[PDB]
Amino acid sequence: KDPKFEAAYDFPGSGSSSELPLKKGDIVFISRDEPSGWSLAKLLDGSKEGWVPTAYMTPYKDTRNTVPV
Repeated sequence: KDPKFEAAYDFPGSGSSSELPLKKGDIVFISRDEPSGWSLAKLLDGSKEGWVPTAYMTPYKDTRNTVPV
């Protein structure tokens, strides 16, 4: 995996084991991005993995602040 993405849309899925259902605002790792328009997502705690619509995933950024750590 390793880059983080945020869900910009709910993805309820269709109840397929191959999917990873997400709510808007969910943050996941993405390991793959396929031309079919699907991305392979993994929950941050490693506990589940599955495909999600690439369309729905946007690069995660923690805060809008330019405050340094």
